[PDB]
Amino acid sequence: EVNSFSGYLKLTDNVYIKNADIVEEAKKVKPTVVVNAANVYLKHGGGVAGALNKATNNAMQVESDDYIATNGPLKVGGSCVLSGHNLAKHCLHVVGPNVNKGEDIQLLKSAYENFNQHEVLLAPLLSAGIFGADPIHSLRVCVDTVRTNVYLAVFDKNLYDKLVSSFLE
Ligand SMILES: CC(C)[C@H](Nc1ncnc2[nH]c(-c3ccc4c(c3)C(C)(C)C(=O)N4)cc12)c1ccc2c(c1)S(=O)(=O)CCC2
Repeated sequence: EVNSFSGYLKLTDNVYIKNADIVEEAKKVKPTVVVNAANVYLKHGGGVAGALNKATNNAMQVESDDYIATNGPLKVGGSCVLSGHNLAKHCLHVVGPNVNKGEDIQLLKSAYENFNQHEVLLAPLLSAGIFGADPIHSLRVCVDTVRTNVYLAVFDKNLYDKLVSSFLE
C-alpha cells in the first residue's frame, strides 16, 4: 500500500502528528517523500540526519557529497531532492535555521515552504532539538505554511504531548 501512515492524530486538514522515530516510520510506510533536517553541506553527522543516513548504510552521505561537489552548498531555508534509498522514493533535504548558531528564525517559513512542492511528506519538526528553535513555534509555522499533506513524526512523548496540548488550546 502507498503512504500507509498509521496512528497519527489529525491536527488540521493537511497536518498530522505522531510520537514516533522518523526512521522507523520511513521503513514501515516507505512514503513517496521523507524530509531530512539537513545542514547546508549535507553532512549527516548526528541527530535526525545521522539516523536517516545510518539507515541507508551511508548511501545517502555518498550521494550527498556528489551533489555538493557538482552544485555547491544549499542556502539556509532551501532544499534539494535526492534519492530516498530504502526509506522512501525521494528524500527532500531541507535546511531550517540553526538558532543556536545565530541563524534567523524567520527562515523557518522559507524552510517549510519547500514542502509545498510535494503532495505527501513524512517529516521531522524543523529546527527543533539542537537547532534551538522553540518547538511549539515550529509547529505553528508548519501549520500556517504547509498546504500539501504532511505527517510529522516527533520522537519524544513528552514533546508530542506538549505540542498537541498547545495546538488544541
Ligand atoms: C525534537 C526531537 C525529539 C526530534 N527528534 C527526532 N524526531 C523524529 N525522529 C527522530 N529519530 C531520531 C533518532 C536519533 C538517533 C537514533 C535514532 C533515531 C535511532 C533510534 C534509530 C538510533 O539508534 N539512533 C531522533 C528524532 C528532532 C527534530 C528536529 C531536529 C532535531 C531533532 S535534531 O536532530 O536535534 C537537529 C535537527 C532538527
